[PDB]
Order: sequence, then structure tokens, then C-alpha cells
Amino acid sequence: AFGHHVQLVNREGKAVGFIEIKESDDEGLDIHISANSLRPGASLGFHIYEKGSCVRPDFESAGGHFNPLNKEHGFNNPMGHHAGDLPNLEVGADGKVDVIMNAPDTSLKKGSKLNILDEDGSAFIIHEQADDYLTNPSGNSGARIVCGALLG
Amino acid sequence: AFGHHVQLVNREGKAVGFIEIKESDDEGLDIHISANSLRPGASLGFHIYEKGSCVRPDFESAGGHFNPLNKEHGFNNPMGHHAGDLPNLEVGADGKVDVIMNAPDTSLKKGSKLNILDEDGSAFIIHEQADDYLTNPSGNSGARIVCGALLG
Amino acid sequence: AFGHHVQLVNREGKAVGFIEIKESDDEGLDIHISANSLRPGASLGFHIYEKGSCVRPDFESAGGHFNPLNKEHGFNNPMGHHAGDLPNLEVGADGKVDVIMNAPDTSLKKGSKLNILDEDGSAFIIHEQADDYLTNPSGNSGARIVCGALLG
Amino acid sequence: AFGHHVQLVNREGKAVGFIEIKESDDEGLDIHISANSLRPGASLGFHIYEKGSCVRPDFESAGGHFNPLNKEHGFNNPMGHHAGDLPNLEVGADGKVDVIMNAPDTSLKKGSKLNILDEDGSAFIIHEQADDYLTNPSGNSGARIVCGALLG
Ligand SMILES: [Cu+2]
Ligand SMILES: [Cu+2]
Ligand SMILES: [Cu+2]
Ligand SMILES: [Cu+2]
Ligand SMILES: [Zn+2]
Ligand SMILES: [Zn+2]
Ligand SMILES: [Zn+2]
Ligand SMILES: [Zn+2]
Ligand SMILES: [Zn+2]
Ligand SMILES: [Zn+2]
Ligand SMILES: [Zn+2]
Ligand SMILES: [Zn+2]
Ligand SMILES: [Zn+2]
Ligand SMILES: [Zn+2]
Repeated sequence: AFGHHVQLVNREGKAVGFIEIKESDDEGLDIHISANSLRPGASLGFHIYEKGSCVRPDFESAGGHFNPLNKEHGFNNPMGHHAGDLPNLEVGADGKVDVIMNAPDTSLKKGSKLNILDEDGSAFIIHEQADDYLTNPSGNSGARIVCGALLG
Repeated sequence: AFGHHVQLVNREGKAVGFIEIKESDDEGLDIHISANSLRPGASLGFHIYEKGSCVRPDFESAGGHFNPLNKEHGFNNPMGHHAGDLPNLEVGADGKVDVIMNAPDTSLKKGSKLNILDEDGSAFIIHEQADDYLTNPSGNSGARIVCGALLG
Repeated sequence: AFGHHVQLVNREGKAVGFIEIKESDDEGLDIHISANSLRPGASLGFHIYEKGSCVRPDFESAGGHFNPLNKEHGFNNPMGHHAGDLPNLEVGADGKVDVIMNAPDTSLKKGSKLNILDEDGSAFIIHEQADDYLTNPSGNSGARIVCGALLG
Repeated sequence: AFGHHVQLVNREGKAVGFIEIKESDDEGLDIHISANSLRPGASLGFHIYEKGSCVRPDFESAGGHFNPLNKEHGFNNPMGHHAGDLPNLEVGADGKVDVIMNAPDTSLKKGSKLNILDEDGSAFIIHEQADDYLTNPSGNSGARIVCGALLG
């Protein structure tokens, strides 16, 4: 079943949705994301970050696209991509995204290099603009505008 | 000799000093930093960022402490220190600073993994408060307040 | 309406955009500046000069930051500032700028001492680096690199 | 007694003579100027500038015909004349000039609004061309080709 429930908040502190995760067969992780209050009909950057910490308004604090394999950013970079690089969100007329994405190169298993429930935890962040799938170190996705932490 | 001159600007895009660089002997790089308009008497964090970009007001734009070898932040971190972690700057009653720091784990020579003059460039950033040499991603140094871009 | 169209050239005489001006409510002058071929990512200084003449290559040729009340240079100078001093321009990764700056101490009205549309005209200039908002004659902005003449 | 000795250099850094100054009787200042390496037979622009600073090649850097009384440039302009406006140099077959000029509207006195030995200092500059005694801001004299600074 889906578990590991994570509340999403915006820069102003508003609850705007949740994520749940499932230990996918197979393999990697299925991510149920169900959010509101987004730019209606935008393409938006979406990634797993390396530190479970969402301090507003900016969320720099903390990190880092999740990158246990030390690669460059981008599905279409020949030197890419990071393990927490996911495909863009496609927001409805509503301002909602309600989908399930696969994250092949992640895990919940302690010990494993692909673990996102490590000591640090990890963060899911929505960006202001699209990931261009190519530029270092975050696809030119702009400001981090929603955040949720999974605690480690 | 020192060269590769970088201008420093604050969050208002005012000129606040400069930086020059020497291919050290020995080793890494020597970084001459001569800055004004700063908090009088402050210790302020100081690091090389992974992209040669300085967009006001808050400089997230862009990146990233420069991290070729994928470690954590901090001189006092066992898992640590990013190749762009430099020691804290000490500001006089003056508002000013004028030192030469050594950055041993950097290079200017094209194609070295430690190369800070890559296609991307690098940025020198001064923070609003002192680094603790330990916490991820930036040592709780706070806001980015001065940025100078090394381009190409 | 914005009117009084001015073409901008570089040190080579190449066209690099334009300028338009609105009698601002309120008040003073609104200044629409749209430019290209500039150093990507740079803060560049930007000032209204006192004569409407742009002779290649260095634009000396004339003058003069526009200084009808005979002050010193600098937003940050207690003995400032010239009527022609404006805030620095920020250039995109693009090499471009496209902004409206407000110039509160200028006028288009014949006879007003703050008149930029006088019998010898005024020039709009971009410099090679950022104004410190302090030093005389021009805030250590470096060479004049782009000029357009407003000829009243 | 002449004193306050200043070394004259050209745009290329060659020593090309000197100026000395006497607290005139009366009034203002007598200026002994003795220069070489100049265009033989030319009538040339010669002025006291408001900042003691001679940066080569161009001497823009710094300022300003010296102007404590907020006047326009030119003996023959009726809105006329800068305190540092002087008569044109008349170069001999030599390429040499060796004269004493009177500057009636200046002074060495530290309490004086006419003081040229102020905090800032003044520059004496020779122009590439003749001053037309009429036009703003420097009488159509062209490039600044020789500069000597009096420090403040
Ligand atoms: Cu991202
Ligand atoms: Cu930092
Ligand atoms: Cu200027
Ligand atoms: Cu002159
Ligand atoms: Zn990434
Ligand atoms: Zn982690
Ligand atoms: Zn670091
Ligand atoms: Zn120094
Ligand atoms: Zn880089
Ligand atoms: Zn100015
Ligand atoms: Zn525009
Ligand atoms: Zn004018
Ligand atoms: Zn004059
Ligand atoms: Zn002075």
C-alpha cells in the first residue's frame, strides 16, 4: 500500500496537498502526488532533494537534487541524470495535479545507496517553471514554490 | 600573477569590491578579496558556488556550493567539505575586508575535476552570518548578500 | 504615451536597441530601455549625460553626467547626486536588458532647469561595469560602451 | 614664491614638463607652465579640472572643468564661465610652451569656495585642440592629452 504521507506547503505556509509513496514493483518508487493552488495549465519542475528540510519562503534550506551516483542534472544531458530527477508536473485548469509518477532509481531500504529515507531524509519540491531536462544543476526550473519533507 | 578579475555586487546591484585569482604555488588557488559595504565587525561565511550566475535580489540564481567530489558541507564534518568551502571573513569597524584566502581543492586549468573556470563558470558569494563549518547545505550561514560571477 | 525614441549603438556603431521616454505621473521621467549585445549577467552603470552626441569609439565626445544643480556623483554620497544618475542595469544570461527606470529629477519642459530636451540634447550611456554609487566623476563605472543621443 | 610643483605627463606616461603656482598679487593665482612634446604652432585648450586625478590614456578619470559658482563654460558665452577656464596655450616651433597665466577666480586658501588645493585636489589639463570660448561643457577642445594632478 501507499504510505509515508507528506504534507505539501507553499512559500506563504498554506497546506496545498500531499505525497504518498509505494515500494514499487517494479522497481523503484511510485509517488502519488495530489496538489492544488498551482499555476493552472503550467509545466512545472518536480524533484526529490537530498535533505528533509522545508524552511520558508525559499526552501534552499535544505539542499541539493538527490544524487547518490554523483551525476549532472537532466534526462537529456549526456552526463545526467540525478536519482531524484522526476518528469515535469502538468497542472489542470483548476490549479491541481493528481497523478502517480515512477522514480526508478530510489528506494526506502536502509543501507542501499538509493535510499531516500536515510538519516537526513529527503524533500519533494515543486518549481515555479519547467525543468528543461538539460541544464545544471536543476534544469533552469526557477524558484522552489512548494515543499514537503520525508523525515529520516 | 593574480588575474581573472571579478566584480562584487550587493542585493541592490551596487558595486562592492572585487576578487582576483592566482594559480597557487602550492597548491590550489589563492583568492584575493577586497570588499566594502558589509556589517561592521561581522564574521561572514564565504564560498565558491557552482554556477557563474548572480541574479538579484537573493542570488539562488545560481547554484549550489561547488562540489565536484559530492561530499557534505563543513571543515568539521567527517563526511565533509565541499571544494568551495572557504573560511569565514572578518569585517572591520570599517565595513571592509581585504585578505588572501587559499582554496586548496580548486584549479583554473581546463578539464581538471577541480576546475572553477568551467563552461558554467562559478560565483563567489558572501553570506549574512558566519558558517559553523558543519550543517548542510551551507552551514546555517543565512542569506546570500554579495555575489561575484566568474564566467568565460 | 512613451515617445522621443532614441536608438542606442555600441563602440562599433552597431544598433543595440532603443530608448523611450514618458512624462511621468508622478513624477519626473519614466525611462524604457531595451538593449542587447551586453556582457551576460553583468551589472552595468547607466547615466544621462549632458550633451546629445555619441562619437565613436569612446563617446567622450560629449560629456558630462547631467548635473544642472552642480552636485557630486552618487546615490550613497552625502554630497550627491547628479540629476542624470540612474540605478545599475542587470543583464540576463541572454546579453539583454528590458526595463523601465524612473528618473525623478528630469523634465522635458523647455525652460525647466531639469530639462533633458535642451538645445544641445542629452545622451543615454551604459558603462562597462557597475557604479559604486559614490566616487567622482562616474562611480568608477569604467569605459562608456553604448550611447544614444536625444537631440532637443 | 612659486611652489606647489606638479609633474605634467601625456596619455602615454612620458614626463612633458611642469607647473608651479604663486598666490598672485593680485588676485587669484599665477600659474607658471613649462611644457614640451606638444603640437608645434597649435592654439590649445588649457583648464583647471575639479578632481586631482590623472588616469591614462584618457584623463576622464577625473572630472569636470572646476566650477564652484555653477556657471556655463566660456569667456564669451554670456552665461559664462568656469573658475578653471583659462586662455589657450600657444605652442612654439619647439613643440614647447613656457609662460605664466593668471587665474583670477581661484585660490589656495583652505576656507575658500575658490580653493583648488581642496580635499579632492585639481588637475591641469592640456586639450588636443583649441577652446572656442563658447560651447558647453569644455569649449569644443577635444581629447585631454596632458594631465598633472595637485593633491588635496
Ligand atoms: Cu529542483
Ligand atoms: Cu554559502
Ligand atoms: Cu556615467
Ligand atoms: Cu578641458
Ligand atoms: Zn536534478
Ligand atoms: Zn538524505
Ligand atoms: Zn559548502
Ligand atoms: Zn588587498
Ligand atoms: Zn561551474
Ligand atoms: Zn553621476
Ligand atoms: Zn520593454
Ligand atoms: Zn544638454
Ligand atoms: Zn570650462
Ligand atoms: Zn577639488
